[PDB]
Amino acid sequence: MDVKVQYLCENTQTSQQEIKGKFNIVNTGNRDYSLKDIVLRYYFTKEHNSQLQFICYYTPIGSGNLIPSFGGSGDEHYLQLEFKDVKLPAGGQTGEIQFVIRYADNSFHDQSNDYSFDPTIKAFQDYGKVTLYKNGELVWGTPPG
Repeated sequence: MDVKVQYLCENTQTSQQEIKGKFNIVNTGNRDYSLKDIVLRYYFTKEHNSQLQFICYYTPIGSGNLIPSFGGSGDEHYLQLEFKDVKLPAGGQTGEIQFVIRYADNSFHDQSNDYSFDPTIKAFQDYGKVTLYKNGELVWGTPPG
């Protein structure tokens, strides 16, 4: 599969109450796909026992089409995004998917520990520290060690 993810960092503050940024999924090949087959991961370390919340402020694909969860043990720890059946035509792109992560109890989080955190990227760039998997196979990026 030829698909990549672009990343944009919105909240660049090291210590804060929310991780915030944007993903853009792009189809770089000649075949049509569906987002239902794509799993996306953004890696960060969970330092508090509080329940985590994912919030999508806005997306063109529509936010009802996101299937968010959390997983791993830090930092293999991550936010995972899955998707309902949303077409990604060959050569096409989702456009922005805003993501916010907070602790339910509004605790602070240190981003300097997060594998996928890169405040130098202030506009969408191909970004390899956020991963895409298709049916369990890693097709884009590199996971943490």
